[PDB]
Amino acid sequence: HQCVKLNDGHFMPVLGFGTYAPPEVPRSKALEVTKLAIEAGFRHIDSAHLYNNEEQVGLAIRSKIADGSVKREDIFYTSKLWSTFHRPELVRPALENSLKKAQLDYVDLYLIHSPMSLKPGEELSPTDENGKVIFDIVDLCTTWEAMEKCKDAGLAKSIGVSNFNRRQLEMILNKPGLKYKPVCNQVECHPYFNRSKLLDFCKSKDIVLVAYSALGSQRDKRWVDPNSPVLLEDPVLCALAKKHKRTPALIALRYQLQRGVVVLAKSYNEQRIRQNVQVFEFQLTAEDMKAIDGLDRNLHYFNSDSFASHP
Ligand SMILES: NC(=O)c1ccc[n+]([C@@H]2O[C@H](COP(=O)([O-])OP(=O)(O)OC[C@H]3O[C@@H](n4cnc5c(N)ncnc54)[C@H](OP(=O)(O)O)[C@@H]3O)[C@@H](O)[C@H]2O)c1
Ligand SMILES: Cc1oc(CN(C)C(=O)CCc2nc(C3CC3)no2)cc1C(=O)O
Repeated sequence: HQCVKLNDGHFMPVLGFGTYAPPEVPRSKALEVTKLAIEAGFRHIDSAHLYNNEEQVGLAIRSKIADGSVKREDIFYTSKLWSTFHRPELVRPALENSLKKAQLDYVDLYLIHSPMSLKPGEELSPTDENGKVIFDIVDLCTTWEAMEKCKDAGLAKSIGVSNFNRRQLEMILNKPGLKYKPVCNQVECHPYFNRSKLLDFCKSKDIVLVAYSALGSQRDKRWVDPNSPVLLEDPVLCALAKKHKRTPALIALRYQLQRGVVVLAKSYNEQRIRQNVQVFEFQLTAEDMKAIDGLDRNLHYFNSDSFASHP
């Protein structure tokens, strides 16, 4: 197991547990699998207001504190500001609401979930008469200032962003009077979309890149074309899993660790959850890393359609 030091001095475990499940999955499952993830050795847990599970993820964390398995300081908990709450006066109340649902006094990391802003309101996915998502226009530098106040208040130990491109990161990094840089940029990253350019940019600014859909996404029918390639069926990943006596998923997770990327892995299955912690047990060679680097195909499992159809 291991951690990376963030640019604000805090530490982030390099393997994180992804908690999103689609709305057809009962919320009782998020509670159960987050306990399993902690039992298996995960200490970084990634949630969000969008996921409609912070109450269950927080109950799981509290349960594993109460049974003496971990202390609160051993757990790195992430939440995210949803895009209906970008207007600066909504940022601290959104964080306080997440804290009240999770029954936590602070989050380890609070992220701007997306640079695209949506109409303020109670709906996650506000839509007009024609079924189109209603966007909003917000100066994200003001959103960032409100996030910095949340860190100064102690409600978030660290603050960062998600789904930002280089230009959007530069807008923050170049803001006059910037007090805290983002510690991370959590973005889609896997061998079919390896983000090498953004990764080199983030390294030059001491910003950690955190990979999501590192196992190729849940292929949710709302947004993923069934005809897109299945990452875990890739022949290179399969050959490398055979060389190492591992699985394609483990190859995909270890790839990110060796290139300096913090990696998330969602699983709601006890055996796969426990399997993913084995990413610390083996190593890819430089040749194996070059082969995986050759898989890049600019394939995005997440695009603009992923803002719609959240009930
Ligand atoms: N906008 C954002 O910031 C953003 C976007 C997307 C995701 N995320 C975060 O990143 C997390 C992970 O991304 P993701 O939800 O797209 O899923 P993922 O980590 O790419 O995983 C995809 C699927 O892999 C399967 N899996 C896991 N371990 C496996 C193993 N050892 N062997 C075979 N299959 C395995 C899981 O199925 P089973 O459950 O059946 O095991 C999972 O549904 C999310 O849950 C969320 O926390 C953030
Ligand atoms: C279940 C779920 O859905 C989402 C979708 N969102 C809000 C994103 O920002 C994804 C990336 C994205 N890029 C774009 C540009 C329009 C091309 N549109 O969307 C995140 C999660 C999660 O697990 O966090």
